[PDB]
Amino acid sequence: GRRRSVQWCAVSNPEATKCFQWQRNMRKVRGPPVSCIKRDSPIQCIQAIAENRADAVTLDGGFIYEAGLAPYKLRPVAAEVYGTERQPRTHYYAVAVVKKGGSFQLNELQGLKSCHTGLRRTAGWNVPIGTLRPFLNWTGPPEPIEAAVARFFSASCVPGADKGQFPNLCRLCAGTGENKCAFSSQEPYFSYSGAFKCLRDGAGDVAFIRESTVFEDLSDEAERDEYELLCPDNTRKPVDKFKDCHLARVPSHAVVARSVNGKEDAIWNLLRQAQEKFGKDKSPKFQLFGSPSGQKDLLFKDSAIGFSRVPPRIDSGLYLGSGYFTAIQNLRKSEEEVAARRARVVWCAVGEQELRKCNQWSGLSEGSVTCSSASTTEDCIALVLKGEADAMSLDGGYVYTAGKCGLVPVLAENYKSQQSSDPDPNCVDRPVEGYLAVAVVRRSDTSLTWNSVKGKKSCHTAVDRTAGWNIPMGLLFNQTGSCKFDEYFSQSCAPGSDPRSNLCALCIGDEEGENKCVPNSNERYYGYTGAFRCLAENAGDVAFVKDVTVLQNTDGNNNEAWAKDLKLADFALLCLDGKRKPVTEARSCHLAMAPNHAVVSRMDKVERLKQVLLHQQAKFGRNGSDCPDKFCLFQSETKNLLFNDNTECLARLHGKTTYEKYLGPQYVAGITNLKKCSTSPLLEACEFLRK
Ligand SMILES: *[C@@H]1O[C@H](CO[C@H]2O[C@@H](C)[C@@H](O)[C@@H](O)[C@@H]2O)[C@@H](O)[C@H](O[C@@H]2O[C@H](CO)[C@@H](O)[C@H](O)[C@H]2NC(C)=O)[C@H]1NC(C)=O
Ligand SMILES: *[C@@H]1O[C@H](CO[C@H]2O[C@@H](C)[C@@H](O)[C@@H](O)[C@@H]2O)[C@@H](O)[C@H](O)[C@H]1NC(C)=O
Ligand SMILES: [Cu+2]
Ligand SMILES: [Cu+2]
Repeated sequence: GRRRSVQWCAVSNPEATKCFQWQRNMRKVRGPPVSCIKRDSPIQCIQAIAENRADAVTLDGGFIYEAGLAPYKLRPVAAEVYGTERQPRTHYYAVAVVKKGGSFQLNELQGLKSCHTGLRRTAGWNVPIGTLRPFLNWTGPPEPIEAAVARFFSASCVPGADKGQFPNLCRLCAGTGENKCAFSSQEPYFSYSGAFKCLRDGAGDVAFIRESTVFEDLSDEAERDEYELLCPDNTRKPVDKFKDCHLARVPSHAVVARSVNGKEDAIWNLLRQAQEKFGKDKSPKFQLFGSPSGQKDLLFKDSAIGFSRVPPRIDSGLYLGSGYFTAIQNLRKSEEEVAARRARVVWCAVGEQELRKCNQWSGLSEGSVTCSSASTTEDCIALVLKGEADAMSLDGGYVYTAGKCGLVPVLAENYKSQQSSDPDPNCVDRPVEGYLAVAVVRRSDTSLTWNSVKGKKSCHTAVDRTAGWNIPMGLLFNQTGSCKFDEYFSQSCAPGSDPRSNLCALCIGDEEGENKCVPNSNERYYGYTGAFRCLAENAGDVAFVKDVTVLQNTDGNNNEAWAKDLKLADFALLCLDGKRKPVTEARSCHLAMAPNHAVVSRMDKVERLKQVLLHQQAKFGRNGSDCPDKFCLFQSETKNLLFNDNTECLARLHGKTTYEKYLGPQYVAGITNLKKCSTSPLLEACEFLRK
């Protein structure tokens, strides 16, 4: 396993030949070993990698999609970089290239002849087709969209299209015989290069390529002046005006490997080196990013400048981006099924118990709300990226991270006013006031104070929640200035921590002693109530929760047996000034103000999410038209499932529609600062995917 020699998969004769020369300058620099396997096509390459007969292959976005699917489940490990040394970029522009003289806009291509890089390819098929869907009058399954494309343009070249079913798609392929319109070099008109040629040769009226092809293939620059682009706003502009004129901005090709025992480091090292020795202009012996006058893009893209390593949290789905990923699956959808999905809100539920309540809510939503699930919040943030889930209510800590992931706050949870209104009929426009983070202890614990909580046992909501962690740990951090957060207290129950750390030391898992230290309600000590249960059961010595938590859980405010007999007066708060106060004085005895939990989504889901959540609260809200004979959206009672049980309503954001503006300057400064002690894999994945 983990390495030795990495078997690359060639898809061509001249790829094997380059793969073989590579094999050789490598051990001849006494570098890491690359051995080569052969096949006729990208999927044979995908099958091989999956049946362990090869380890890697650089695929186009289109095949990364394909490759991620079962029973493959292959992962991008390295992305190619484009542009130049410092203007390096892991993405390109799908453009629509035409010759000057004609005037016909991208809305005027019906009956035109077209040249495609190849079926299933990003700029060549996926985008241009996904872009003109409107005009195609397509019926939807089971009629392949190919049939609709074949009926749109007069004749086309699309390497890989079915000759037989789809005659016209191959029509202008220039290959000879069984080679006519094939997904290989045997076809003069394949890939970015063949497709531009098709255009050049008069064969096609439009070429659906990458933005660099005309610069890579037309030397004299007055030669280049014979083309222009078709902009999406039904315009025409210079081939160099591509940042202002492109169909899409897609992810660069990536090297994919198995995601089980994939030899990811074996692969990274070999790439890391080769790129050193033989990368852009260095060591003539060989050239990793160049192709013998005959061929083009052998094994990798002509003129790539290196590789960029794909952080492990990333999969096909996250690799592709929701926009794109979703776009490939919509090509196998009716414009009905596609509009159904759009109007529908997919909720992400953390753990089983929230799913139950989700199902339940779903059942009563008149199909507006459907449910999704994951075991952690982070996993739930990822399905929203994948466009596979659409929203969840989150604690401010996570709003930061989703935020970095590009999601935006949509509505915030509203709680019992500064004692402003009554069952405030105006709780949709009442600006939020955030909640109070506080440290609680047993009254009994006289001697315990702010100043001497350190090195004792702590109870936390979970790692990365405002009250529960950011605040307590950020304040202490600001003193000692240490990153060894597992040395602040002797033992804790901080769910979502290393089950092996001291920080999980006091977690109890589920009713069966399993699920211990998990960051969901199946851990008995998880969340607000859990953190408090931790204290009241003398597991921990302080509990980091909010004030309302003690109220809500004592004096038959909570009927769980754990909580029954607990009386408010038995607990106290710890002030930053070394004093101690009673739970009623939290307004003057709290660590800080936490921002209200907020519901986050993709920008594309916003207005509709708003509409649905608003409609739906009207019916199962606090004083809810169906609440509570039918369903109380805001109750799980003592569990804060999907929403905090104390939500008066979901209110409007008063213009703070950025994680930054919502969370505020100081708050974000602070998380960042804590984030450097260490970043989550998700934050790592989102940085990578952000540049
Ligand atoms: C796409 O549809 C438009 C209009 O949509 C409908 O056209 C109706 C007339 C019915 O047949 C519907 O069932 C149909 O889908 C079509 O206009 C368009 O192709 C037509 O363009 C043709 C070329 O000029 C022309 O022969 C027709 O006059 C024209 N529509 C009009 C005004 O009827 C379809 N484009 C396709 C299928 O690619
Ligand atoms: C947060 O840090 C601020 C900087 O002063 C602290 O810096 C340490 C290095 C140490 O010498 C301490 O004297 C200071 O507390 C500080 O002025 C703020 O009071 C700090 N506390 C909070 C939680 O705000
Ligand atoms: Cu490509
Ligand atoms: Cu919170």
